[PDB]
Amino acid sequence: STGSATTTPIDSLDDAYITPVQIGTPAQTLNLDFDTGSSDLWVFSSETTASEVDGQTIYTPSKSTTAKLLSGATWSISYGDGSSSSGDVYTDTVSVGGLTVTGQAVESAKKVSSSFTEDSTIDGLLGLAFSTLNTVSPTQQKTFFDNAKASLDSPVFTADLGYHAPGTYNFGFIDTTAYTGSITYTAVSTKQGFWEWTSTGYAVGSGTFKSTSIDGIADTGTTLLYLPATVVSAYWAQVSGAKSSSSVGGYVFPCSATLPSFTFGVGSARIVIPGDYIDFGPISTGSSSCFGGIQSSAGIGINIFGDVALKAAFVVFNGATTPTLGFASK
Repeated sequence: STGSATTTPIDSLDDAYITPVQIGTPAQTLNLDFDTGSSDLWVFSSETTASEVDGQTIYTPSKSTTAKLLSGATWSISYGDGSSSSGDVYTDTVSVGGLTVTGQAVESAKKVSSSFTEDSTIDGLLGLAFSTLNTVSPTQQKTFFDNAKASLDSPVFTADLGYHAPGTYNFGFIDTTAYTGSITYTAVSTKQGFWEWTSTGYAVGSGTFKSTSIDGIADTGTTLLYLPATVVSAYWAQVSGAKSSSSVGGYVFPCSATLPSFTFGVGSARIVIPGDYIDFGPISTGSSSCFGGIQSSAGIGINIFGDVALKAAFVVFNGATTPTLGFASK
């Protein structure tokens, strides 16, 4: 089997991407944030504290003839941005782009933190990291991909995120029309439960490539590119007037700037992030200070190849017995 679904930016900045997901019988379609940096499929629901729902579409398990309470199971998750959610668990039928999993754990939110409430466009998350990170207790649950894998034509999914445009998540096949040149594959460590890999270096604009190992995760659920402070300083030094602002919470730059590109290495191959992808717009409405899309990972404890990086590539998440990651230009 295979599946193919379109993923759409939630706003004009590509802050996140939503993909329609069918849950239950009859189908209830929710728009979920596919997140290769976590491993829980959770939704706003009929159980979510009413004051914490503001415009989201909810899953109502009592209206699904295939929903079953997973008795005794609870979940609770906290994300890198400080947001969180928690609740109980159902199993139900879940389909993405024509690919169906029966008995998928659907984690129903009883509580969500303010950032989730405030984002009316995201109805929940669909985790695509390794199932070892799943938070369900006392019986850990599998991701949608893990459940689908054996049925797939090939044990893979691909992320093809758009810049200010829709893109695609495919399951079970590699669309050879969706990228240019060849796909370069690189080793993955699953030791921390992430799609963790080592970039071979970087360049800023038309500058020379610096060969240096940068361990990090491929994370579709993180907006920005978070890299070591040395790398980030080298990038922003090429933008007149750019500076790190403690008050804002990162590097800002004059909105009148033209940003240089940023290149990262994948083996001997190179992925180029155009400068425009690094512009996240005014820090506050009407400001002439703009927020940068490349930020320091210092104090996160890990480097994160988030959407800024991933949307410059066609990315293969290869879930073979020994997982790997592939990157192609597009």
